[PDB]
Amino acid sequence: MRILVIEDEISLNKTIIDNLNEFGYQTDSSENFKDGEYFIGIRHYDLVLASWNLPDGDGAELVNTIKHKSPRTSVMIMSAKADKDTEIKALKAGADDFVKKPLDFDILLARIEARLRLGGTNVIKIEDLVIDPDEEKITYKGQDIELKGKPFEVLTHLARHSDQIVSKEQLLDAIWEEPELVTPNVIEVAINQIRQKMDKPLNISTIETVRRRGYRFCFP
Amino acid sequence: MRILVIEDEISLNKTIIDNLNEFGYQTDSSENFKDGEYFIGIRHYDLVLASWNLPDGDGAELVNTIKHKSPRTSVMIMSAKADKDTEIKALKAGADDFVKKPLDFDILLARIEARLRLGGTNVIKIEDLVIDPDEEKITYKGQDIELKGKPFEVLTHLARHSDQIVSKEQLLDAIWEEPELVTPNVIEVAINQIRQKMDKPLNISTIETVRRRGYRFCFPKK
DNA sequence: ATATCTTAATTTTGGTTAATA
DNA sequence: TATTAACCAAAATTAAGATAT
Repeated sequence: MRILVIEDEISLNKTIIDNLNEFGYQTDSSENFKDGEYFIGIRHYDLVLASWNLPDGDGAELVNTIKHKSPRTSVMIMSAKADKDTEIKALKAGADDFVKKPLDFDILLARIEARLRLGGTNVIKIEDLVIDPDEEKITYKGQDIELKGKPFEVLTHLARHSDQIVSKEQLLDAIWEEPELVTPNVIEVAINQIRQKMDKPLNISTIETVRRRGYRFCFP
Repeated sequence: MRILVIEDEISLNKTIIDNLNEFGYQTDSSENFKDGEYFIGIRHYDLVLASWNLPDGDGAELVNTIKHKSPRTSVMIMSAKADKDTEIKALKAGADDFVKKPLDFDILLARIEARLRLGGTNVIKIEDLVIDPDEEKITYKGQDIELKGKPFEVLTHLARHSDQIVSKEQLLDAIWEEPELVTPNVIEVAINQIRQKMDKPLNISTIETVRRRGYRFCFPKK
């Protein structure tokens, strides 16, 4: 999952990115609405962390622009003014969460994880398939599967986004630090790794390929 | 601190106790050497203050006994005989100190504090794991683990920077000398011995490696 | 034709094992 | 012992051809 930060204050923007990266997220920062708006046009972000109090934005337009271009991107607003009405304006403007500044980073990461779970649970438990992304483990029928690294991350991403196709660019954007540089075959070798150690041996078809579209996780 | 008072005079013994509790010492009292030894068997007292003059009058036989049964305990002897011989013959009997009566409870309290001061320890202790850097002793749940040499110092530096991560270079500059003339693999072979000796038989990750970051001590278990 | 799938080589990054200063 | 050399395992990544659409 890729997070984007738009903090006008220089020090805060940094601290946030460092904490987020430590957790396990891919990250890009912005200090401007214009600079932000460019990023959201080149890359896909799973969540955007923006300040309502920016010099070059009203907040409400910021939240509106992003949720129009990237309609599946989540918007979390941060404000030093956590007033009742400031919050309501943000949420009404299309924000998905509102947090007060100064920040509790332990609570932020929890909400970020909840927002990227897509309504799911932390441990993804479909049938006898159990993917614990936190301990990096996949178990089917009590039997353990051995998938690790990027290849495991596209599987959880494909599972968080089940019954939906995910373009190779989004998998790149979500999991690789510099998605533009890596060749898009990294994604295909990963899917082969997954299928080889899951779909092929366990007589199943978890991932489906859709030409000029992407891949789609299924468990029918 | 637990101090034991063996005094024949009840007057004083109550006074000795009252001042000693006022300072925050656990304190038990007696008037019989027999009684004293009993407490010793059941509990460990950091110090025992006792009168040189008692009905028993065993003298050294008291100091030598207390030390024999419980050697980590100190013996301070109280007497109203101030003669040099009394003092000397008592200290030569094993007394760690000789105070005089009439008693100056102010001095008395200061001297007990000095006989009980522990000082500074470099020992690191976590759960069942204790790391004694001065004795080169790593014991887990009473089970000495055989880590020695640079591996030991590497483990120490990490523990001292627990949670935090230490670069291979930091470890090199600290534990090793002239880091410009050592193969960095020395750290890998060090972490291996560390894991091979402790992390493994202890069945709990001791050290964790972080990509391009190095290692950080991680003991969040038994 | 393109699109991707597989398999292989290569690179990176520590971990392991002995031997030998 | 402490230091090294050789060796292993793993991920990453890119390449190439194969195979499917």
